[PDB]
Amino acid sequence: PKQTLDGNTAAAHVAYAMSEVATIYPITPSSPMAEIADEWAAHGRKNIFGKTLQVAEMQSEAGAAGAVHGSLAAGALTTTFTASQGLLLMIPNMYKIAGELLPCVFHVAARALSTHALSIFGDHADVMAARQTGFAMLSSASVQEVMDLALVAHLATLKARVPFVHFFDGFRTSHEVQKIDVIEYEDMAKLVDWDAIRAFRQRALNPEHPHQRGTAQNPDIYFQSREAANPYYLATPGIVAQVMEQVAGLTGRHYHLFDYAGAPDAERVIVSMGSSCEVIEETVNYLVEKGEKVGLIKVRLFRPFSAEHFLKVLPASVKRIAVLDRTKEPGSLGEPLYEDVQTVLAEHGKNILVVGGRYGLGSKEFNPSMVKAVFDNLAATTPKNKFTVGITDDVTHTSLEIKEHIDTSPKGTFRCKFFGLGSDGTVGANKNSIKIIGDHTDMYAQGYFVYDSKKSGGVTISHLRFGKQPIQSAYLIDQADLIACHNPSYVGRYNLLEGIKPGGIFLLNSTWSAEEMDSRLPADMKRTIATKKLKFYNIDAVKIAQEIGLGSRINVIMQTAFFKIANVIPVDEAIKYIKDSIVKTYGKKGDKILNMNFAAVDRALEALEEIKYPASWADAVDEAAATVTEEPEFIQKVLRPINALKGDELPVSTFTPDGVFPVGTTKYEKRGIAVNIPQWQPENCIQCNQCSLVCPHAAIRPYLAKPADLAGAPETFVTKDAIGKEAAGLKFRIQVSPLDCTGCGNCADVCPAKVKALTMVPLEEVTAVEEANYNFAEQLPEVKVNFNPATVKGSQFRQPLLEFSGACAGCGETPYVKLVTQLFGDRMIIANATGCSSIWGGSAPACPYTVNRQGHGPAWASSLFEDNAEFGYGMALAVAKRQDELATAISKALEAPVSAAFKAACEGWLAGKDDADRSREYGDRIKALLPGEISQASGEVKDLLLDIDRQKDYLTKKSIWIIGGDGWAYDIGYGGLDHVLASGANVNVLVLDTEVYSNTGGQSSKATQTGAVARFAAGGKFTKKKDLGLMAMSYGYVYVASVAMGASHSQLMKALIEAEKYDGPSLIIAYAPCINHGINMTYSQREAKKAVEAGYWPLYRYNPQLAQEGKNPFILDYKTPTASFRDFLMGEIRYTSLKKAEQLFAKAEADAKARLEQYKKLAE
Amino acid sequence: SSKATQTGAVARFAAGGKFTKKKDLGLMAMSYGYVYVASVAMGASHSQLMKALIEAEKYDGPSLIIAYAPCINHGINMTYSQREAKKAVEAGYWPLYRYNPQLAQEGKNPFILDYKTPTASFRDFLMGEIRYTSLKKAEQLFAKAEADAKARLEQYKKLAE
Ligand SMILES: Cc1ncc(C[n+]2c([C@@](C)(O)C(=O)O)sc(CCOP(=O)(O)OP(=O)(O)O)c2C)c(N)n1
Ligand code: SF4
Ligand code: SF4
Ligand code: SF4
Ligand code: SF4
Ligand SMILES: [Mg+2]
Repeated sequence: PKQTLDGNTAAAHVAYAMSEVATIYPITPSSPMAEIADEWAAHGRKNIFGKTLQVAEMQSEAGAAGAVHGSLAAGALTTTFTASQGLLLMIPNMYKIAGELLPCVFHVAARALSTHALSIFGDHADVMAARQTGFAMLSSASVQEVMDLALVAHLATLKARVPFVHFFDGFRTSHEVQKIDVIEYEDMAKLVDWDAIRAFRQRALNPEHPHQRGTAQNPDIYFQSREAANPYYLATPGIVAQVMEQVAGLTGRHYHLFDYAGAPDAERVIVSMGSSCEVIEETVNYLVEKGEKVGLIKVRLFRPFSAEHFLKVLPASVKRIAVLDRTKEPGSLGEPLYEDVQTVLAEHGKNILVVGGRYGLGSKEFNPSMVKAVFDNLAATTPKNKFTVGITDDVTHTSLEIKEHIDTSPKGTFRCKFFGLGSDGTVGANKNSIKIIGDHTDMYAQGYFVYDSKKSGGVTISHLRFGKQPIQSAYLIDQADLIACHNPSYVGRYNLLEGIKPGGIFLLNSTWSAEEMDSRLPADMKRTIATKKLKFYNIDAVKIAQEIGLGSRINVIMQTAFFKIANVIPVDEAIKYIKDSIVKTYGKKGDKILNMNFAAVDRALEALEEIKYPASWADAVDEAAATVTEEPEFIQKVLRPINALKGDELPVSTFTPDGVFPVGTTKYEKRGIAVNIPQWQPENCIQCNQCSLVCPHAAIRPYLAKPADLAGAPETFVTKDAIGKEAAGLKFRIQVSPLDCTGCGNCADVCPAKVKALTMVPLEEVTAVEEANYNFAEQLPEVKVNFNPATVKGSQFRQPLLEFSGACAGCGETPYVKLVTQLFGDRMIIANATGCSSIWGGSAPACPYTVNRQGHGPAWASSLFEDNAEFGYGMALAVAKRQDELATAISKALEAPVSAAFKAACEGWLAGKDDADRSREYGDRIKALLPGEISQASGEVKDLLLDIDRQKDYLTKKSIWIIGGDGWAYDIGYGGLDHVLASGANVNVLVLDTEVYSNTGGQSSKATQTGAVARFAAGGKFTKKKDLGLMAMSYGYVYVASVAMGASHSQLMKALIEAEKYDGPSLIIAYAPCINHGINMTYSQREAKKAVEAGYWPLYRYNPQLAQEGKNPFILDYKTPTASFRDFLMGEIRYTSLKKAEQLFAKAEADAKARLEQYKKLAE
Repeated sequence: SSKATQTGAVARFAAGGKFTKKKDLGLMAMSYGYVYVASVAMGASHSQLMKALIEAEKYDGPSLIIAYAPCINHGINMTYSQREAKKAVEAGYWPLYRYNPQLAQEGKNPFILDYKTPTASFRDFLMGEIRYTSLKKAEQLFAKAEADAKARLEQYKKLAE
């Protein structure tokens, strides 16, 4: 049958049918494969064995790989899905699985490896890192090929006994939606070699016919034993070839080990692999028809590399070959595929000039214009070798010049771009539009979706294609017949109408009339509309949704507007298909919700009005650009073009060679995405600063100023007298940053005044006023104040060093990290695990960590997902070594003829170098005496002072903070965290416990509670939550504390300060509410208060220092809960969606009572 | 050296002696409540090993058995390898317990301490193996090891009472 799927679903479809067990672990962009396999098993989909697939989630891909190995050796057909860093961790087991000749298929959504930077996007770096393990390797070039070649892999591995890696390009194919022919399970079972399966069962570990495998071997037999598998690898090419003929007879689609396309007498041929083959064949069709003698060899079976099957499809007329590798091996002579082609042609004496290049790293665009550039390089007198395509390499001059732009799209193919807002329904509607068109017409349909790094308020760009011919355009849309803008704020911000065809359609969602078009639309946009004679349509979708009662949801409205003008299908047919999908989507919502969406369709058709623009729009002239402010060179050359969606134009000379970025760059973004912003009521404010404490974006802060410093304040900068003996004679004001606020509403909810001192007002109404207000508050001079930093009020007067990050509105993680920077950020180094905290904390080119007025601030680094604890441990060793080198130079200065005041500060530092306050005090004293002491010295004594000055950045004692999520701490990095805590080093571990893998969409974890439903746990998690805090207490010398900011501000303050001062390992497990819980983020602080009050989350502190004082180390800070446990679960969707459901809710309540009663015994 | 190495023991990668105490694997595994955990030593008690092995296999769930295995790297006369395991438990150096999750479902205490009162000297057992005499600061590490071995017995007595 025909369905609209992506590569992931296409792969999981075949993997599910052919497997009994699937051990999985989430990693983008492979996790959708494991998610859908869990849902199918949850609803009882049967594989070819008549049973449901058993899905088991491990603690890491290393654990997943071992489970695959054991399951295979014991007699169960087992598969798994992974990519990128996950595939690296499976490499050790891959040698074993291949070495033991076990049938197996790994499905890989090929993704780049973390080098100078992390990239979740697609290339072959991961697959190439395992090409020597002995696995076979099969490449799929399209979503249709994923369906077919996944079947080829599963059938071939049973026959050959050689395990397979079936890989397809991450995102470019794994997330591309296409209408394909789906192969029925019943047809798969008719092709399976059942004799091969039964032989596999007989080789299983079984005590009734036992055997020994995996022995240790001496040099006398190891080499021979390793070569004994030679026949199995020699027979694999023919086995795969015969399987491809089986699939060919069933589907009609013919695959070979290497496939050729292009002129039979071609002289220039490109050898490539993966989705690039689709782009190359489309270009080859275009060039061959124009008379060029070019061709393409698609590599399907990369390993084992069959020389016979490669030469079989190479035309005898080939004189020059360009090999394209989607990877980079630095310092290597050439990339993998290039060296293979060069080798095989040498082994057979072919006089063919071979040239290799690199493309598409990290989902870099690879379009037909680049393909011609590769072909033109083969047509040159001396073809450039070791080249790159798709970048401008102005440093080493490896890039090919893209001279001209060609349009190789098949005639009759419709192309549309949709600019949407984060979670406004645009992407979901386009997926439904593809499903509508694919199911009811003969046209092929394709969809690809570009997402934003910002988690809330980001830009989404949808790329859709429909045509009478199969769609091989695995690249972004170049010339669009229709461009739709579902957010009017994008007008004048992004190049929306880029590349639109003459006479194309421009659909806009805005409240602007035809006359307001002259003043609202920019001149460059008006020129394109007029010169290209576009059909410009406008619709006020927001007005329609308000009047009907759908709020601001415009997804149904904008989809109706598309079909009305696109002329892809009859307008009357589309309306039926839209309303039919509404019944499928809103049928269970009720009669009221159903008819509202029906009215949305009807009202949208009548409201879509074509804008009749004057022809004089073609001559419009840009308006004079204002005098731009002097911004740093990085902001001007890097951050602005990247946020302007022009980062691909930046040449190689723009970037550092090691991925090092400046700090404090998010303050230049000023996204202004808030719908409402807090307005401060000075008369109701008690000056408690709790609003600044809970802000997940540091958008609201308190400001103090002497009355003289309030001179040039705007009239709206109303201040109040400062409360407290510390701030006597000063003015106070709570000021919000309107362009950086997210409109989450946490600060208004936490305000404890009798009358609310914060009220949510629309941004547009007060944006002009509050911007000048914030610009004045930010320019206020520093005020020396003696407020105790150990209190909530006093700590918020210190500058936040984490601001304006990309976390969601109301995130429960950033308030914890923001508070740490306010206490110790002056002297801390952060080792941050991969996860949400690394995405909002370190997504290029914007850095949310900033500096104070002295230029000091946290240094931030992210290594890997699994190594963060050991990463920070290594930092502690190095910092200790750097202080030791400084202490030696200071002790040498004591014997030098230096000033008596210099010797006093040196001795004071040497005695207190391991104390935070004393080392800063005497450290700053030495800094003040350094310039004068150097001037008064000469010769070797001056050199000794210059060495101290070179190391003055290590006088102040540092504070190592190891930050990461619960998935890192409870699963993949738990072994390393256990080791670093047990070592006794002076490190501080902060676990942001969201009880799921939050960044990757919300998958199951050991931090997930009993009965909670998450991805990979569709039926709910049976086993209870692992108690990480209890295991760290078992050492006795590890400080462990469980905190929750929403529950108790004072309890969080005490545990953080006690943990940092403790000269040893400290573990802070913080409850972080998240969007994956299925709750209203406006009341994110309130949800954490209900969690502790209902006995769901405990609050305790284990202080090893109390044991040395003869006291009880365990202190239970909240003993008696006052709220109902069952009522808290019903306030989050992650528990209500389960409603077998009642049995799990009862087990969760029994575990919460036993956990509280166990803490009462440890406290008594 | 390993996390299972005790305080004061000298091994490779621990030339100056191991400072941090032995990691309590059994204590962390008991934290789940549904994992059968048992500590055995054949030289110390034949009957206690028989009971823990049979209970662990019949338990329909995860079972963890930590067995003390004397080794040549300890620096002992292997003729008395079984006796060295008896002297280890008699000196309070290695505990014998059984954590049965099935007892918790019957309303009983899951933790059973199989050896409550040690009768041998802890310091004399350390001097009977080369892996501790090669350290001979040594007295400072031995004092911490004896305080840690008493604190481990006191923690198991609280779980039993
Ligand atoms: C070895 C390994 N395995 C899996 C991953 C994928 N991966 C992540 C990224 C950022 O790399 C990604 O989304 O691509 S983030 C992530 C889970 C994060 O879970 P945590 O609970 O630790 O942090 P939070 O995101 O705050 O919930 C995983 C599994 C990875 N990066 N490395
Ligand atoms: S509404 Fe949210 S983002 Fe805006 S200032 Fe308040 S807490 Fe910060
Ligand atoms: S939470 Fe309310 S009372 Fe407290 S400082 Fe903020 S605005 Fe003022
Ligand atoms: S932890 Fe949750 S709320 Fe915070 S950024 Fe990640 S997904 Fe968003
Ligand atoms: S006694 Fe010998 S075989 Fe036994 S654990 Fe020690 S080294 Fe290994
Ligand atoms: Mg998490």
